[PDB]
Amino acid sequence: APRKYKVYKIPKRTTGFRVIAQPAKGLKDIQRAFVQLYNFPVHDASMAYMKGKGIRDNAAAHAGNQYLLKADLEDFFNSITPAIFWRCIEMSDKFFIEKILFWQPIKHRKTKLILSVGAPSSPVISNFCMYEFDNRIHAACNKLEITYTRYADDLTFSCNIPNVLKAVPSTIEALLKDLFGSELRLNHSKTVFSSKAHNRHVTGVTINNEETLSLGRDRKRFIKHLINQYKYGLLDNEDKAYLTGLLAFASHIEPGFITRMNEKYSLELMERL
DNA sequence: GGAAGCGAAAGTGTCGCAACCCGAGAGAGGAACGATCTCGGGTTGCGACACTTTCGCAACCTAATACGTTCA
Repeated sequence: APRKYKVYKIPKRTTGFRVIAQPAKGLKDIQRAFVQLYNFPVHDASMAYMKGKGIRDNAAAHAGNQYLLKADLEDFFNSITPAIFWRCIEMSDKFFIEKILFWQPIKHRKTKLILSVGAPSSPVISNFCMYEFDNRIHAACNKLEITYTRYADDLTFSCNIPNVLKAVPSTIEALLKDLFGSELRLNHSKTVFSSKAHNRHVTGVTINNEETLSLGRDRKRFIKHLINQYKYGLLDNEDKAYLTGLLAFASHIEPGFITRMNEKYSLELMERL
């Protein structure tokens, strides 16, 4: 149900906590069944929370560009409400859909209905809400030779032609106010411009100055200190599993790094882990 | 959304301090009746605070889960 959620805190990698609301099991299954019953329109540029297309593809969409820009939607999930969903459906019996889809974080606000990050159905509705937003933004971008993707609160644009992304921020805002009234809003504090002169990266994947995806020198040094420790067996159980997971991540994003690590010490060492 | 306590921002009220008036009063200095100089109550102005009010920061999480990573 809308109130059938459980709230908790998960910490942050630097300081502070984040508040999550995982649904109950029965409504979890009900919303999964609803997701299966009707598939929602989704734009290709939304390379997040879909089969196959992962972080690597979203970051590689901008590999072959030298000027990078992006903005972060302010309070993405919690802004979506019944009105946004139904306007999106109309633009292209219904009360139980409202009940199943949404969350009520306040005991008194029966109408304060929003998507939670925990909800397994939240990704599908989030992608569905911006089907025309992505349509128009990508149409404009490709009209001006701009590659645009969105990793779920990370609207990324890239291009090679100088002084074109400058108008893109404003564009975004305008379109937003046409589509979702004035409810969902951008985060002007996070908007970042970068070039081949600074530290570009999309969704955590670094983009080096040679138009290839990379783990970044930071990690490439961190999980090689970890490997040098494993060489002398100075890790632990959880730490060793952490190194294994990080090596798997580096294999997925930058297989060349794994090959070079193998050449560094051996093949059997990484088969062991 | 927001408790508990605290403080910012703003607005209104208090209240010394000053300015000024208006009678009194001993008595110029020489001519009587007394200019001037003061001693007081008392009223009004006038701005520096002092108090009153509202806003807004952000604690908390009967309903989870519990191989390791990444990423919203």
